[PDB]
Amino acid sequence: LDRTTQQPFGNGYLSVEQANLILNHLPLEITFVNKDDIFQYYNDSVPAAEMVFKRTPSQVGRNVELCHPPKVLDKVKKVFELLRNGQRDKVNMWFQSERLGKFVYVTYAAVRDQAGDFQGVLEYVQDIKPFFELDSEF
Amino acid sequence: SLDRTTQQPFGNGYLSVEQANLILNHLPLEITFVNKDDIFQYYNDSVPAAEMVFKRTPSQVGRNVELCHPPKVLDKVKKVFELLRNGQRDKVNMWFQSERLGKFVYVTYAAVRDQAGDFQGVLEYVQDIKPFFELDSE
Repeated sequence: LDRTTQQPFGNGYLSVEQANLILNHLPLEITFVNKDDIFQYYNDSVPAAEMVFKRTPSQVGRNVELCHPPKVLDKVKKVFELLRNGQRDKVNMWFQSERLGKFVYVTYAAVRDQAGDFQGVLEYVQDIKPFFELDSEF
Repeated sequence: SLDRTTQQPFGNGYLSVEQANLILNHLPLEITFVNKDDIFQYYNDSVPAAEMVFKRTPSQVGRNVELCHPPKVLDKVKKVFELLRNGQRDKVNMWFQSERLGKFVYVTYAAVRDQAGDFQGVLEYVQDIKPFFELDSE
């Protein structure tokens, strides 16, 4: 079976089954938009009810501009352009989500191959609030 | 069969193996995976070998975890693996200052389970959280 067969990944091996589990057990909302600006993928780690940014099956396969409110589309294009052109490797944003009780840290990162060429945009969203609560008497 | 560059389901959409591998390498985490047979299978390629918080080498891949740590580190690693496998906790976290690396390191060991709740191995991911301490002000 193709999904259970061990394949080279990073510095060792994983099957597709294991690589998928790994992506689904990281504490991040992960999305990937390919070099044609097509929204291809998001992981399955954070429960839907706790997602900062709504992603739905319907968005998969569509151009990225459908993942973001229209009023904000100019800012989305500027980010994708800067990553694509090599002006930036990452663009970051942070804000408090009152509804979720999360301190949101957003990264858009250019995905580049070893030759340094553009292969798409990886977005990952993390709750960093716990990192401000490490020192606890409880 | 399926080659490494053809799209296949991952998460809530699609990735090729090449793309899933690129994503794992672009995340801001040093990742290692040990399977349910205690074999250290995999670590990502996310920082140069000489700059890793927890050095791993290709020589260690395919080896039982008991060969991948000195005796004193290993006893603690074993107790962590037991807690995770028995479903007592889903995660174990540790953190410490690394003046060597200019990093404040946050370590997570996580149980990797499928949707049935069955044990698939242990996922370790290491992050530098020092950069987040600046965002206290905002």
